[PDB]
Amino acid sequence: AVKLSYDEAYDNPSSSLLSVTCSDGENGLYPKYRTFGDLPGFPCIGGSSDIAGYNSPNCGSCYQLTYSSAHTTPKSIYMVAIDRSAEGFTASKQAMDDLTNKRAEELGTVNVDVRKVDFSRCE
Ligand SMILES: [Cl-]
Ligand code: NA
Ligand SMILES: [Zn+2]
Ligand SMILES: [Zn+2]
Ligand SMILES: [Zn+2]
Repeated sequence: AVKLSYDEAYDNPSSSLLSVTCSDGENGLYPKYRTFGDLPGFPCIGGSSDIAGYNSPNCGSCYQLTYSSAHTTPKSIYMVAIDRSAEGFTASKQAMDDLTNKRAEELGTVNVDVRKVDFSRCE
């Protein structure tokens, strides 16, 4: 497993793709997507340590993140990675609340299973 955290920066649909690591360049997401809210499956977007820096080939990849709660059955979300995180993943608060049944703030950071999946799964 890997760590999943959240950051409410990813909940603002109006933020520019120029504000994250996966800005422009061959692998960047601007100008195809101008703002966060243009991303497929917004607000299920965020950062990953698989984004090594500018122009990473992992920019725009779709990750299935699965949380197995102590108190309920498994749930997955599908996150588009657009930004570097220094370790593991950092999603929107809405995405982490979706994953954990509204416990993002309470938990802060959870362990998840991760698989890179087809981009269609984030659509
Ligand atoms: Cl990973
Ligand atoms: Na709060
Ligand atoms: Zn990875
Ligand atoms: Zn570590
Ligand atoms: Zn495909």
